[PDB]
Amino acid sequence: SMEQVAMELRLTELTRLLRSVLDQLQDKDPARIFAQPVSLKEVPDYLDHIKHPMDFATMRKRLEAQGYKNLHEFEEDFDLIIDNCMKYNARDTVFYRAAVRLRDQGGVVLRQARREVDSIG
Repeated sequence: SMEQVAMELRLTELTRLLRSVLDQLQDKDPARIFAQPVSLKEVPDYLDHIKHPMDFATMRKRLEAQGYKNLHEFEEDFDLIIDNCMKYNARDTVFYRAAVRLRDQGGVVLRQARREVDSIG
C-alpha cells in the first residue's frame, strides 16, 4: 500500500536521525571504552553480573536493520551501555568514570533529539 511506504519513509528518516545521534554519542567516547561488546573470553563471568549487555557496535547493527521503532527504544539501549558499566565497575575506575562522562555529555544530544523527533513527527 501507499500507507506502508509512507510509514517506511518515516522509519527510514528516523533511522537517518538516530544514525546522526549515534555518531554524536559515540564521539563522547573517544577512548572507545563502549565501542564493542565486553569480551566473554576476557570477562568470562560477565553474564553472571550483567543480564543485558550492550555496546555501540550492537546498537549500530540494530540501527542499520531499522530495528529502532522510536527514540525511546534507542535511549533504552544507550542507557544499558552506561548502567551496565556503572554496576560492573567500581566508582574509582576509568570505566565507571567514562560512563559518567558519556551520560553527562550524551544528555545534551538526547535532549535535542527528542525535540527533533516530536517536531519532525
